[PDB]
Amino acid sequence: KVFGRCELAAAMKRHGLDNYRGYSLGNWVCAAKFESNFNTQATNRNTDGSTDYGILQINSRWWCNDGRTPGSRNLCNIPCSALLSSDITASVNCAKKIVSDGNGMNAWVAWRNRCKGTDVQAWIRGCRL
Ligand SMILES: O=C/C=C/c1ccccc1
Ligand SMILES: O=C/C=C\c1ccccc1
Ligand SMILES: [Cl-]
Ligand SMILES: [Cl-]
Ligand SMILES: [Cl-]
Ligand code: NA
Repeated sequence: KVFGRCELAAAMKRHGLDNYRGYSLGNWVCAAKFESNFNTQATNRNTDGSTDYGILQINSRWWCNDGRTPGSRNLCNIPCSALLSSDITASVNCAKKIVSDGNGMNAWVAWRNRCKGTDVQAWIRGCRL
């Protein structure tokens, strides 16, 4: 599913991300924009052989099982395919664990590089939510 901007914002808020661990909704929308262009089906292979899945490009190195990342962990206790669903629940719940693990949203390098420090409220401006 490719979400619209405001549509994703709404969904994220319904699933409990608005201000989760102190990160406003525009932070989460901005991260999703640059990780996946709001596409739940996004995947990208990392040169080491792990893969990133879904709207928030969650990495099989640590967070999900895809059967093809030697030595990895599955801390969210889910198949990586769950992160590709049109329903964002699995991605949101796993993101809550990631953002809680000590480094906040810096876990998403693209958030650090393209969202952190910017006017992230622009991502939710005007939305009905
Ligand atoms: O963009 C880099 C890699 C993309 C990709 C996506 C799914 C599996 C393998 C590779
Ligand atoms: O507030 C702006 C609406 C959409 C959009 C465009 C670019 C950046 C943020 C959001
Ligand atoms: Cl915001
Ligand atoms: Cl594996
Ligand atoms: Cl933090
Ligand atoms: Na894994």
